This record gives sequence, C-alpha cells and structure tokens, in this order.
Amino acid sequence: HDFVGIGLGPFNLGLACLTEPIDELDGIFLESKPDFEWHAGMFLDGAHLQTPFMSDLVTLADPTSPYSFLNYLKEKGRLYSFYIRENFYPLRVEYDDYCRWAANKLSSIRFGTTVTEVRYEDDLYVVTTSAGDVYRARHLVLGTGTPPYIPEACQGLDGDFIHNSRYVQHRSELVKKESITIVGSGQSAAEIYQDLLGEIDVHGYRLNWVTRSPRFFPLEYTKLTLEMTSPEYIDYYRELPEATRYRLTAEQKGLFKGIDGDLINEIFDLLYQKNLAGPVPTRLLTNSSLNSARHENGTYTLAFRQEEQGKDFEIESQGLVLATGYKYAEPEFLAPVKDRLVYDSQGNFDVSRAYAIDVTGRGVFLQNAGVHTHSITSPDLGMGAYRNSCIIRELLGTEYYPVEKTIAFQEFSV
Amino acid sequence: TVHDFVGIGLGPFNLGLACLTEPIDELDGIFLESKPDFEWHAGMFLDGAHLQTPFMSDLVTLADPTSPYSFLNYLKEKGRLYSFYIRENFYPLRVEYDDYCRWAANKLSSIRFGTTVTEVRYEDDLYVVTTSAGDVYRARHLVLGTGTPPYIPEACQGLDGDFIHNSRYVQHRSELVKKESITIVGSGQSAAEIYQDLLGEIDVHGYRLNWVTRSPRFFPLEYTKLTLEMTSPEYIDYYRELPEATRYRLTAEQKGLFKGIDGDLINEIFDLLYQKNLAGPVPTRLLTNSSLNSARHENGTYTLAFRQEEQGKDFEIESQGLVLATGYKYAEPEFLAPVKDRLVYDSQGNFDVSRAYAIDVTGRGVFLQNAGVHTHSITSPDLGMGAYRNSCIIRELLGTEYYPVEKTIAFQEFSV
Amino acid sequence: HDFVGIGLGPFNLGLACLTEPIDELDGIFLESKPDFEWHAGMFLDGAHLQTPFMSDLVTLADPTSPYSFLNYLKEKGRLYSFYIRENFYPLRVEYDDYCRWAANKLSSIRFGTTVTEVRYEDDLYVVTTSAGDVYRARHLVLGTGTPPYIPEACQGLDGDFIHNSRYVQHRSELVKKESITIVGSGQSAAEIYQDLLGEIDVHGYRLNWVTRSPRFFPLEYTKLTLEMTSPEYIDYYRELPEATRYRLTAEQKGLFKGIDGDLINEIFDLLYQKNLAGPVPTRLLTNSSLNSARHENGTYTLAFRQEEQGKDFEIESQGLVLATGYKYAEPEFLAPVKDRLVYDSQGNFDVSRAYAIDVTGRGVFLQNAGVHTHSITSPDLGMGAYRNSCIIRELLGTEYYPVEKTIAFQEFSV
Amino acid sequence: TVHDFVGIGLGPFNLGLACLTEPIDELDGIFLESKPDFEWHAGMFLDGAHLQTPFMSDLVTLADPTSPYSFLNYLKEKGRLYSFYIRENFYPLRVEYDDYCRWAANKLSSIRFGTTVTEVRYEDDLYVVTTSAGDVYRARHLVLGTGTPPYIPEACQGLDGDFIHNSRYVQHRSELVKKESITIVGSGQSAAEIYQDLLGEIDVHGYRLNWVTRSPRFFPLEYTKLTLEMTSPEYIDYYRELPEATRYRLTAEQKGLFKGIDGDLINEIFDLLYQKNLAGPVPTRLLTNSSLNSARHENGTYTLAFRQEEQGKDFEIESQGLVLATGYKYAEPEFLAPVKDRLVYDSQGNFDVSRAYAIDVTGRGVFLQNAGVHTHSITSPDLGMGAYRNSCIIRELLGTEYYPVEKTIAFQEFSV
Ligand SMILES: Cc1cc2nc3c(=O)[nH]c(=O)nc-3n(C[C@H](O)[C@H](O)[C@H](O)COP(=O)(O)OP(=O)(O)OC[C@H]3O[C@@H](n4cnc5c(N)ncnc54)[C@H](O)[C@@H]3O)c2cc1C
Ligand SMILES: Cc1cc2nc3c(=O)[nH]c(=O)nc-3n(C[C@H](O)[C@H](O)[C@H](O)COP(=O)(O)OP(=O)(O)OC[C@H]3O[C@@H](n4cnc5c(N)ncnc54)[C@H](O)[C@@H]3O)c2cc1C
Ligand SMILES: Cc1cc2nc3c(=O)[nH]c(=O)nc-3n(C[C@H](O)[C@H](O)[C@H](O)COP(=O)(O)OP(=O)(O)OC[C@H]3O[C@@H](n4cnc5c(N)ncnc54)[C@H](O)[C@@H]3O)c2cc1C
Ligand SMILES: Cc1cc2nc3c(=O)[nH]c(=O)nc-3n(C[C@H](O)[C@H](O)[C@H](O)COP(=O)(O)OP(=O)(O)OC[C@H]3O[C@@H](n4cnc5c(N)ncnc54)[C@H](O)[C@@H]3O)c2cc1C
Repeated sequence: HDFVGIGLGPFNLGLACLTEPIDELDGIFLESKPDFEWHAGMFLDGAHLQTPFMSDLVTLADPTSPYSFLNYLKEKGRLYSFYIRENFYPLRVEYDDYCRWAANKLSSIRFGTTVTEVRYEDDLYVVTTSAGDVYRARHLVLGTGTPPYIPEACQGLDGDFIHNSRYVQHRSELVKKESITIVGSGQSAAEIYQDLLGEIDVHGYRLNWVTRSPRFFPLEYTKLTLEMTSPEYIDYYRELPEATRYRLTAEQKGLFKGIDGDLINEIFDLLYQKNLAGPVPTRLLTNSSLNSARHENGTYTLAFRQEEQGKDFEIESQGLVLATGYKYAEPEFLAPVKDRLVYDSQGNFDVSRAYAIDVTGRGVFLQNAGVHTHSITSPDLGMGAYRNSCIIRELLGTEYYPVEKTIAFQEFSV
Repeated sequence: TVHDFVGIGLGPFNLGLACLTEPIDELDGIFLESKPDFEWHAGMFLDGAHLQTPFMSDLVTLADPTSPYSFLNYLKEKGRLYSFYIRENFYPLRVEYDDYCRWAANKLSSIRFGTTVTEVRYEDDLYVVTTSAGDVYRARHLVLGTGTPPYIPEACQGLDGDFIHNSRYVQHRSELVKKESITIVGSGQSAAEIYQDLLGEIDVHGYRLNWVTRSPRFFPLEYTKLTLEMTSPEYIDYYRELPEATRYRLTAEQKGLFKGIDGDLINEIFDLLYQKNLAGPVPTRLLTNSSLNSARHENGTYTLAFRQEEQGKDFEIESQGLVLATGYKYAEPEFLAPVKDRLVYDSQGNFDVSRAYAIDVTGRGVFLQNAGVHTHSITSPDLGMGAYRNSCIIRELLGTEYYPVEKTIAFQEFSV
Repeated sequence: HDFVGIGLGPFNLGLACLTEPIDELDGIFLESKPDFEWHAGMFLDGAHLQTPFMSDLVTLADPTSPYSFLNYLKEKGRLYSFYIRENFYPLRVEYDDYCRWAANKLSSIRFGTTVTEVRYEDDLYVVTTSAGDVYRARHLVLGTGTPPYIPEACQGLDGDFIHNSRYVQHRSELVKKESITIVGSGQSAAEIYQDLLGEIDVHGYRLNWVTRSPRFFPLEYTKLTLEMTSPEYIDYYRELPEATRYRLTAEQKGLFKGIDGDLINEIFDLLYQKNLAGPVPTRLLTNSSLNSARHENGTYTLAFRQEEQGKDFEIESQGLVLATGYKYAEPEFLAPVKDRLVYDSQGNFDVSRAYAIDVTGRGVFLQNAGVHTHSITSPDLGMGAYRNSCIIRELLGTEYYPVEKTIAFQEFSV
Repeated sequence: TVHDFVGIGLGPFNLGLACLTEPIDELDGIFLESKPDFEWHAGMFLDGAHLQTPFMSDLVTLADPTSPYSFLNYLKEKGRLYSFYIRENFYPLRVEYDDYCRWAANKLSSIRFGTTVTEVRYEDDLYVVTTSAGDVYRARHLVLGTGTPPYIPEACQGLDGDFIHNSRYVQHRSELVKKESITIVGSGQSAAEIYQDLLGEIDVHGYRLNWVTRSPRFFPLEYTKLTLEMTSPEYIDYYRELPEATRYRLTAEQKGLFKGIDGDLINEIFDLLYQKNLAGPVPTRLLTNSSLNSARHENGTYTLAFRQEEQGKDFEIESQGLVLATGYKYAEPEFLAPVKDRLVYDSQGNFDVSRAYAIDVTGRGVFLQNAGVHTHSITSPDLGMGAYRNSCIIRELLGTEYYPVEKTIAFQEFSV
C-alpha cells in the first residue's frame, strides 16, 4: 500500500474519508475495536462537543465531501430540525453515531485488528497483527490516541475506583455509595460533578471535588485566542526554542484542565438552588495535591496537601473518580524501528512541522500527541482536517485539498 | 431549439434552482434576468446588516450539502472558512450573502443577464417567451421567479419630492441626514434597521426622528423553535387543504412574517434610546396604531395626515424626509397576458397555485416561486424553504425525485 | 380601621409593607391560610419568576423600604451569593420564602381568618369572620386573587385528574401511569410538559399536550411592548370604548397563554435529544378544543375538535392534567353590598382608573381581576407597587410614594 | 475642630464611606477632595461604555440595601427606575454611574470640595492635616482614598509630542483621528475599548491602527462564577495570612485583574474585523508578546522599538499617534512624609496593610482604601468590595459592627 493507518478515528478516520476520492492513494486502516466508538464512557445525557460541527471529519478541508456532518443529517432525515435547533455543537452520541456512519461507508477499514509490532525491511514498513496478518507500505500514520493517565499515588490501587474514561458504566454503583470524590479539573470532572450534584438530595451521598488547580479554569474560547488555533501560529510556535515550548505546554490551563464557562456558572446556579433547602453536603477544594491513596474495608483514605497554604489534610470516601487527564506513551509495537524515529531532548517524538517523526521528513506521521510541537492544535477536532490535508500533501507531491497559510487577523511572528 | 424549462427572473429562489439543476444533465433550461449581474436588496446593505435565517438556508445545502455551490464551499474557496468557523455565527452578513450568490451565479452557464421578458405565449404545446431585444426562447415549462416589487400606499401615489421606499435607503442616506426632520412609516425589520441607523447619529446631525406604524405593537419575528416547525412540509399540506376563506384570513392575520422585527434589534433600539436619553431629551417619536391616510409635498417638506385607528383620532406630522418601509407586494406581470386563459385563479383574482407549486391548467406546466402566502403560508418567501420547493419543482420536471424531499420534519402534528 | 384588606396575596401583602411606616394610616389584613403561601404546587425544581426581582413587594415604589428583596437577602446572609449569581429572576421557593419573611415581620395581618360577609351600615363597611369576629372600616381592599378555572366540560368528573394548581403534590402518582395528557398552554403547561418529558424514558408513559391556541405563543417581553406595562398605557387603555377593550382583552394571546421563549426552545432541544435514541411517545397538538371527557376504568376518554380543520378526534389517557387558566368570580361575601358596586355592559366590575369598584369611586378597591380595564398591568407583579401607591394616594388623599405619570419612550395616545 | 476621622480623596470608596457614615450619629468625619466636584474616570467616557460590575456594586447596597443613597433609589428620584427595570441590564453606563455619584455627594454635608491636602503630621495624639489654602483639620483617624495615578513606562518618561495615557482619550480623540497612524500600547479593558472605537471608523479617517501588548494572549476578564467567589471575605482571610513572597508572586502573575478584557468585547472586536475585511484589507495590526523598550519623537512621528520577548526578535513601528493604555500604579503621596515614622511597611517597601485595612502603628489609626492588591488580592480596587471594606473600617472606628460583616459567602473552601 501507499500508507497504513494504525488506530482509526477521529483523526485517522478523517484521513480515511479524505483519501477515499483520491485514487492516486490507496491506504488501509486497522482498528482494534470491532467498530468505531468514541469516549463512550463520557456519554452523559445532554453532553455535547466543545467544538462546532464544522470540526467534523472533512468539512474544514472540503465542504463538498459526502461524509460531512450536514450530509449525514440529510441522510438520516434530521437536517431540518437540526436547522431549527440552531446549535453549533452536536451531542456526543450524535457525533459518535455520525463517525460510525462514516466508517461503515468506507471500504478501507479493517476492524478487530490490533497491531503487534512494526519494523523496517527493504525500505518499506512491515506491520504485524494480533491474528498474524501482515501489511506493508512505504508510509504509516499513527493515530493510536491517548490512553488514560493515572497518578502514581493510585498505581497499584484496588477497590472500585474509576478513571472518568468509564463513568457511565459505573454510575450504576457510584450513586449507591455514601460518599463520592472526584480528583482533578477539566470538562469531564465538572460534567461529572454537575451530574452527581443534580441528584445529591435523592441518593444522599457526600460529594467532594478536589483539584490541584488554583482556580476552576474556563475554556479559553474567546475569538482572539481561538486564532491561536491557526496555521500561522503553528508555524510560529514550532520554530521556538523547545524548552520555551515545553514550558508553554506545562503552563497551559484551558486545554486539558479547562471547563466550559457556561458549565461553571450552571454548577454555581445548581449549588445556589440546592442550598435554599438547607446545607448541601458538598466540598470544592483547589490548590490541593493528591499524595497518598489506600483502600480499607470498602472506603478510600486519600491524603491531600494544600500546596499554596502549605498544610495537609485527608478525606475518606467510598467512591473515587479520577478525572485525571490522558497521556501518550511510546507504543510497544515501534520498538524494532526506534532508531528510525527522531526524539527531542526530553524523551518524546520531535514531530516536524509536517507531522513526521522519523529520519525521512515524510516517512511515519503522527496524529495527536504533539502539544510540545503544535500546541493546542494537536488534539483539536478543528485542526484534524488541516493536519490530514498536509499529510496528504506529502504522500502525493501535490496539494489535493487547499491548505490555508493564514487565517487570522493578528500577527504572531515578526 | 427548445429547452426543458425557462426561468424568468434570477432571485435567490431561481438561482438556487439553477445551482440544483446544473448537475442534472437530464434537465437543462435557461434563466433570464433583468439586471446585468446578480444583485440582492442592495438598498438595505446597512453596516453590519445580516440575514434573518441561518446560513444553511443558502441556495443548495438543505437539499444537498455536498453541492459545490454551498455557502461553506464559497468560504473555503475565498480563504475565509476558518475565520467564519471562529466567528461562530449562523447568520451571514447581507453583503456577504450578496457576494456569495454572485459568485455562484457566475459559476453557471445557464443564466442570461440583462434580458427582460416582454411576452409569453402558448403555441404548438410549448411556451414562447420573448425578450425586450426580440430574442425568442421556447420550452415545455416555465418557472417564474420575478420576486415582489416594492409596495407604495395609495396615499403616496403621485407624490412629489425626494421620498424613498426603504429599498433605496443606502443610496439616499447622505441626503437624509442633512435634513432637520425624518419620518419612517411602517413596521418590519427594514424599518427598525433604518430607525436604529438614524437614531445612532441623531446627536451629530440634529434631525427629528419619527417612526409611525399601523401595527398595534412592534411585533417580534416569531422565531421560537416550536413555531419554526410551522415552516415544514407537514404544515404546507395541512394548510393547503383548508378552505380558501380560512387561508386568506390567516395570511391577513399574519404579524411577524412581513411586519416583524428581530427581537434583539427591538431591545438594542430601546437600549440606545436609554443611552441617548441620559444626555437630555432626544427628539424622537414612536407611534403605534397609526395609518397613513394622505400626504402632500410643498416647501421641500411633507405634511402627512395620520389616523390613530383604535383611538379614533386624527393627527399629522411635518417632516422634510420621508422613508416608506411599507414592504413589498406581488403584482401579476402583464407579460402573462397572452396566456391568462392558461392560468389558475382563485376568488380574489390571485394565482391558485397548487401543492406542487403549479399555476396552470396542467398542474405541472408553469411554476411560481414566491408570492404564495395564501397557499403555502410563511413558506413562500422563506430562504429556508427555497431548496425544498426547488426539490419539488425538479421532482415534476423530471419523473423522479433527484434530491430527497422530506415527508415530515417536526415533532408536532398539525392535521388529525 | 381606615381600610380592611381581604386576602393576602402578593398585591395585598405589598400594600401591607408599604403602609406599615405610614402612621396616619391604620389598616389590617385578613387571610384564610394560617400563613402566607404562594402558588405552591407549581414549585418545580429550578422554577423561577417571569419578572425581575425589583417586581417584589416594595422596591418599585420605595427602594429604601426594609421589606425589599435585597434586604431579605442581606439578612439571610445571601446577598453576595446572589450578587455573583447575576440572575434577575428569583426562584419560586425563594420568592415564596421572601414574602413569608416580610409577612411575619408585620403587625397588621390576621392569619386563619376567612371572611364570610360584607355589609354597609352608617357609612362603614362591616367585615365578619367565619369565626364570628367583626371588623369594620371606611375602605376595603380586595386581594382575593383569581381561583383556578376548569372548562366546564370537566365539571363533576370522577378520576384523579388535577388542575396544575396541584401538580407537585400529585407528581409521584402521575409518573406511575402509562399515559398522561396536558390540556391548555401557557407557562406552567410547558413547565409541566418539560418536567414529564426528560423522564419519559425512565417511566413508561405516553405524553400528550393539547391546546386550543393556534401557536405555542411566546411570552413576548421585547422591551418596546414591555412599555405597554406603563402608567401612560393604562391612562390610554382605560379611556377606550369598552367594546374595543373587551376585544383587546380577548384577542391578544400571551398574557395568560404565553410560554417563556427560552422554555419553548429547550423543549424542542430536549425533543431533539430524546429522538436520537428512537421515536419518542409524545404528541403536540394545536387548534383543538376539549368538548367532552369521561372516566371509566382508570382511563380518561377525551373528545377533541380541531376547530381550524373542522374534524374531531379522541385521546385515551390514564392521566389528565388541566393546565387551563385561572378566572375571577365575584365572591359571595359581597352579596349584601352588591348595589354599592359598579358593573359594566358584560356584568363585571367597572374598575376605575384609581382601581375602585364602588359608587364613591374611592371606597372599595380591587387588586387583580382588571384586565378589561387595565390590560397587562393588573395581574402583573411589576405593577403591584404602582397600583398600591395609587390606592395609598386615594386613602390618604396625598401621594406618600411618588407615582410616575410617564415612563416609556413611545406615545400611545395622540 | 476635632473630628473622628478625616477622609482624604473622594473617589467611589471614600464617597461610599461618606454615605455609610451619614446615618451614624456616633461618627462624624469630614472628607477633603481636590476637584471642585466629584468626577470619575471621565477620560474614558466612550459612548455606550458601562461598568464591569453589576449595579449592586454601588456605594451602599452591599452593606445596606435600604440606604437612601442606593443606585435604585437614585433611579427612583430621577424618574428612571421603571425603564431601567425594562432595560434589564445589570451594568450601569459609565456616565450613569458618574452622575449617580455626584448626586450622592451633593446630598451629603460632610464633603469639602476644592481642597488639596498638602501635609500630615502627628501632634498631641492627633493627626493634623493641612490644605493648600492653609486650613487645618484635626482627627485621630485618617482614611486614605487618593486612588492610583496613571502609570507611564520608563521608555516614555521625558517623551516629546502629543502622546496620551488612555485616561485622557476622550479629550484627545478628535485630534487622534486626524492622523495617519495610531498605535495603542498595553492590553486591558480600556485598551480594547479604544481599539474598537477607532477600528469602527477606520474606513472614514483612513489611519493605520496598531495594537501592541506584552501579554501573550488577549486575556478575558475572569468572571466565571466559581472564580468570582475569590473576591470574598474568606479568601482574603486566607490570602492575607500567606507568606509575603507567595502573595507578591500571585499579585505579579495576575492576568485578568488589570490586563483582562471583557470576553464580549473581544468577540465583537473579531466580528468587527470580520465585517471590515469583507470590503478589502484593513490597515491594522494586532501584536502580542511585545514589550516597548524605546520611544522617540521627531517631526510629529513616534518611532517605537519593540521586542517580541518570546520569539527573541526586535522590530520598530512608526506612528504619529501614541496612546499608552499602560494602567495605573499607586505611589506614596508626599503629604505623608512627616508621619512616615508611624506607618507600617513590608519587605519590598510598600504598605503592610492590615486585614482591618490599617497601615499605622496602632493597627487602627490610618486606613487605606485601594492600593492593596499585595494584601487583599482582587478585592482592593473592586467596586463589589469597598462596601465591605467600608463596613470593616467603620467597625474599627466605632467599637461595634454597625453594618453586618459577612464572614462566609462562597460554596468552596480556600483554606484547610
Ligand atoms: C470526553 C472527551 C471529549 C472530547 N471532546 C473534544 C471536542 O469536542 N473537540 C476536540 O477538538 N477534542 C476533543 N477531545 C480531545 C480529542 O480530540 C479526543 O480525545 C479524540 O477522540 C482523540 O482522537 P485520536 O484519534 O487522536 O485518538 P482516539 O480517539 O483515542 O483514537 C485511538 C484509537 O486507536 C485505537 N487503538 C489503540 N491501540 C491500538 C493498536 N495497538 N492498534 C490499533 N488501534 C489501536 C483505539 O482503539 C482507538 O479507537 C475530547 C476528549 C475527551 C476524552
Ligand atoms: C432586505 C431583505 C432581506 C431579507 N432577508 C431574508 C432572510 O434573511 N430570510 C428569508 O427567508 N427571507 C428574507 N427576505 C425575504 C425574501 O427571501 C426576499 O424577498 C428574496 O430576495 C426573494 O427572492 P426572489 O427569488 O423571490 O425574488 P427577488 O429577490 O425579488 O428577485 C427577482 C428577480 O427577477 C428579476 N426580474 C423581474 N422581472 C423580470 C423580467 N421580466 N425578466 C427578467 N428578470 C426579471 C428582477 O430583476 C430580480 O433580480 C428578505 C427580504 C428583503 C427585502
Ligand atoms: C404559577 C404562577 C406564576 C406567576 N408568575 C408571575 C410572575 O412571574 N409575574 C407576574 O407579574 N405575575 C405572575 N403571575 C400572575 C399573578 O402575579 C399571580 O396570580 C399572583 O399570585 C396573584 O396574587 P393576588 O394578590 O392577586 O392573590 P393570590 O396570590 O391569587 O391569592 C390571594 C389570597 O387571598 C386569599 N383569600 C381568598 N379568598 C379569601 C377570603 N374569602 N377571605 C380571606 N382570604 C381569602 C387566598 O387564600 C390567597 O392567599 C403568576 C401566576 C401563577 C399562577
Ligand atoms: C476607566 C476605569 C474603569 C473602571 N471600572 C471599574 C468597574 O467597573 N468596576 C470596578 O470594580 N473597578 C473599576 N475600576 C477600578 C477602580 O474601581 C476605579 O479606578 C475606582 O475609581 C478607584 O476608586 P478610588 O477612590 O480608590 O480611586 P479614585 O476614584 O481615583 O480616587 C482618587 C480621588 O482622590 C482625589 N485625591 C487624590 N489625592 C488627593 C489629595 N492629596 N487631596 C485631596 N484629594 C485627593 C482625586 O482628586 C480623586 O478624586 C475602573 C478603573 C478605571 C480607570
């Protein structure tokens, strides 16, 4: 093949839809799951995308693509009432249903296929499957995603504690407890906190929301800042000193630790409403580390330290929801071709401006996992079509889908 | 040489039909337009003015989102899609929509600008239309998209001076602001947009600003989502099947469609009035329930006699400027005179246009785009249903549904 | 006494706090309930007023009076909380709790006292209890309110059907059924429909909403039509021919049949959300009168006629909620004084511009129940302070609280 | 004449104290103000401008809603309460709040206008204060409400030409728009208000418009409700008891406080750039991460040397007009020199303001309004506080809590 995509969607899925009309390119994608499924553990009732529907799979690169969210609604017979709904943001299960509708309309996807290991023979890349099948191509696109992150204070933890990755499946058991505690900030943490707080006077549990963030940061979604999600900002950002880039990565607040401002205010309105009937058994703590964690009987003892104040405190809770983020890890299957991959000074891929990670500037491409190289655009649905069109532009020698070089009104470079 | 159909007039409705029929090789008719190029209501291109419907109400999207004439594709070609994505506004600006349609119009090859239709005949089972210049086109079908010309009350017919209908406001604005008195007659979106524009500079020119309307209130555009479901195929079929007397009642009772103002515009008009009033009394005047009964010019000044209808009292205003935002009205063009016997009429002498949007004896020969409120209610002049109607028209020009045409879209049931 | 207030709704309770600091005025108020209680039974969680908080008991006539809503929050220790909430509309239970707080701080209210008879002897009005006690004064202020209305077609039906006046207390039984129907439109009708919907997939019921109105009318509170809730419009409106005012009263819809537009929108948004999981067992019907209703088994058979189309249809549902309006009926306790009261051509009170209903034009005052003479302003909480200060103006002969003559930017009279 | 306290300066904070002290018989101080009458930041009275805090942040309400000096009472007396009720806007206009403040000061008798305090020393267990006229006022307590004068970067000290600080924009606007080039330095609400004002008329005057700021982003004002709980008594109880190094650190990192823009204003700026750009390229530049390090004037034009700090590159801009929106900063007034021995300072040389808002040896003799970010965080220059701060000051002047003082208002816990 020309290329082989490992892991499908929503970034590699978008590439599948973008190359299907290109006959000059024949690539194939292998996904481990039996069918496409997004973050199904966060499918709370009413939950919606944090980016408008134009950040779908194709539209930002080609609004005429047959796999656009608008065309999907037209086929489902739902376009007109969506027109009446007049909401830029699709609901989460609506988006999950849309990409599954797109994946099943393609012919170049092989589900139930977990790649085992990769290496490099005869200037081609060989990829091995769990079943034993082996594909080969000159290029590979890595869209394996970002596994959930667990703090080391919860390594080797036992009990029924969950990452927010699997909340919907275990809300069954959480509401039956006497006390629930959520660790970390971010959209998922607040969505879960609002969901539990909404029924706190029916199940009767205590509700704790602890985070080390100094504030409950709002998502940085004012339009002048949204212009940093731009081709010309990546051009600027990428040629900065890598330590200043790793500092901008570490300092960034709203990207992974940011809550929708509306959700923040709805949480306050709900706290106000419940507090009319009497004292609400809830706690919201900031500037608080999670240092220790142990399981006894069927309750957890968590040791926190208020870093700013310089004092420790412990809380006990039978339920434990780790709304900690996600973190990319070197996949095991790229061990035999590590010396073809280029690394930075800190131990991760130094992804090039053209989203390549190997000795040739156009060999293996990397979707996501590039905040230290492309900042907030790396895990953004709104920049999936842009990154895929540049990966296309390197697989051919041509620009099949036009690639904008300036979108913003402001200048980031000089 | 005889075509399948001839489109007379190139407004947003016929232009959308042109964009929807271009990928159909089984069809190919021709479009005749008076203007040298596509031009919308340019006399209302006020700074910041925008559409009353979301951008999906473009020429094609609601029938085919993959169409190359989408508004989104237009933004992609001009290098503006990502900035529009950040703008996060469903409503394109008026000049933005005007440039988009002109961009789509010059992408087509089926449009004849600068030709006005003079005659329409029926001969040899075909329709024969002639140009001012004498050019003659023939086709089996006709699609009339002539729009609705501006309406002028009879109290203003044959009136002297420099008074304007709101359709020419931008061209005469620099001369209006020089006057010491300006009066706006009628309600609706355009009247409020003009009032807000003049009120915003009332402090630098020093004119009086009068806004008089016959409607009992400043109606809002009825744009709540359950009422939006009345803009459905379900409601049209319900509505079309009811007695004609009940149909003509409900269009007369229609408030928000032609005489409605965007609620947000109403509230910033009030906010602006609150703002200006802090510095002292502002020379403005907002009157309701007032009909314009007579008007006369003298001294470069107008004397307009009004009657408060429900209070039963008369009064009149003296103003140097006069802006008539009295809306528009369809008049049957005389070029249809040679085939009037071929057309369907109702009790009050208007077109009894079918559910398939047909106005002739065949029920499928001559189609009519706008000017059908008494038959399809608020659907007729709505950009959000231009792709639906064009889909129905294409369905009968062909023998097949080229684009899918929805059966039901709402959660309500209007019939039983 | 100088006046006797019959009934302690928001209007008469407002008059009670506006007259407390006036020493030259000694009035007293008789309420049937043992304490103040607003429209409980519509106290849905999150429900709120339809007018901003300065439409309380005093502020629009005297922002300095100690019975303000803001002073109430200051004493409860909730002002800064309310300040951050930045919402103009208080919650229903919050307003109800506030009015009771003001009522109990007063000296002039006698709870648990139902008035049985009014009479007039030697130029005084004699008011007698059902307990047997007797009060008499020179003036009367009737704040009886407007009791629920039921469309006669449901007179003397068996079952368990309710008026929306009793929704909260019967909700636990309503959800048990498999079919619920709501008749009539308006704010609470939609407040109930949106409450039953949203849990339509946890219980098993079908949900029917049937109204006679042609639209789901929005409570249109655009600021220029809100200027019709002004003294100058009442001066205009009252001096109209009463045939025209009876036409205006009947033909405009929205005052009692209007829904909050944002409530309409989330009703649609919720319908859109539920419909993703499959067809929703709900029906929204317009233009349809309720002509007949029966009850055999635990099921209602209701005969409807869609008057616009001219066709009949019936609906069988175990549950029946009558969200119809409220209607004023002249109380029987004013029978011995009936010939001292003024009536119009249609047989109801010809209320003066000064809100009087008797021959003197300044002896008996009537709160509410004056739409045919004062239009939008009579059942409006925002005009309760205006009307009360005009009542105080006639009792004292002087304007204790300033009474605005004009407030709007437009002119209604010419 | 020996009073209880003498209040120096009459801004919103000391005026609020004047309104909360008038109904207190046990207290009678006196207020000295340089200006002939109250006047707020008039140099930023752009049309439509409004407060950043709701109207309850007036002079009294958050301490006593029944006060006769409340904003709502002011509207009632002015005959404007009902349409403000219809306006349904939490935020008074700047000109509205300014008129409201003069209306309250005129109603009091404790204010001396046109008096400038020149010297304060400590004699006979009393504070003496001397005015420019030479009049003497004596009291044991002082309340310092002199505000914060404008700040000018050292690159602009001794600069020639007609450059202005943003605090005088209204008076210089008519001459700025005449120029060919205007450049705005710094970010924040005022900087963005000025940029939007000039950008709105960029195609009528034809100037180039430059907006240069050192901040890496265009920060929105941190006004989400969970953050707004940080301006609370319990937070500054927690904040004040922190190590001074940590306090000065968090004061320095503060973004939205003085360098934050209203998010709605950011969005309407982008929308306005989108609207103007339709008509062609708009001659304006928005630069960030840029520090101004040198400036000079030659023949009516400024040449400004900037450094993109993050990128590590230099660049220069030439502009005829220079607007410095560089904020404000407190400086110890020279009239406190003879009493410097009695004032408490911290390690970096600033007032070690008590949590009771005192700055003197006795912890209750001299009180400081504003200029206390390093000890009271976002609360010190906030109109939402100041009512709270005045009640605490009155509680130290008296021995009793005259107005209730909240100790907890938030749902979240800041301390452990
Ligand atoms: C709840 C939630 C909501 C979000 N919402 C948004 C939003 O609105 N907008 C936005 O821009 N971002 C959003 N994000 C962030 C980000 O865009 C999403 O996480 C996105 O789904 C990640 O896309 P991805 O393709 O890079 O990774 P993934 O979606 O995680 O794709 C990884 C895929 O690779 C497969 N895989 C794993 N191992 C192998 C293997 N060995 N071989 C083959 N396949 C393998 C996995 O099964 C999976 O299907 C959200 C994140 C979360 C958690
Ligand atoms: C300012 C304004 C804003 C509006 N905004 C909206 C909105 O946001 N949404 C909405 O749904 N509706 C809107 N409307 C209402 C409606 O959509 C418009 O009236 C719309 O432009 C109607 O287009 P049309 O195709 O019916 O005809 P028109 O736009 O009126 O065009 C008819 C064309 O036919 C040509 N023509 C006439 N006679 C002949 C002839 N004999 N031969 C050849 N050509 C001829 C004319 O020159 C003209 O170009 C708006 C109306 C106005 C006035
Ligand atoms: C659910 C609901 C919400 C509303 N929300 C708003 C809103 O947001 N804004 C607005 O402007 N309007 C609103 N209204 C309309 C109007 O403000 C209310 O109807 C209002 O409560 C009317 O109060 P009232 O003083 O007329 O008497 P009511 O509140 O109706 O009650 C009068 C009192 O008189 C007592 N009484 C009756 N008979 C006797 C007797 N014989 N002797 C002694 N006492 C007696 C009753 O016990 C009762 O306590 C709402 C109405 C309803 C039903
Ligand atoms: C344009 C602008 C808008 C703002 N908007 C808000 C807002 O919406 N909300 C908010 O919370 N904060 C706002 N602020 C911040 C802050 O609340 C205001 O700056 C506020 O005016 C500060 O109050 P102050 O009394 O301490 O200062 P000032 O109002 O500046 O008080 C200084 C006064 O003291 C007088 N004075 C000084 N020295 C002497 C002396 N020696 N003798 C006599 N008199 C003297 C001066 O003449 C002047 O009248 C804004 C600031 C600015 C610049």
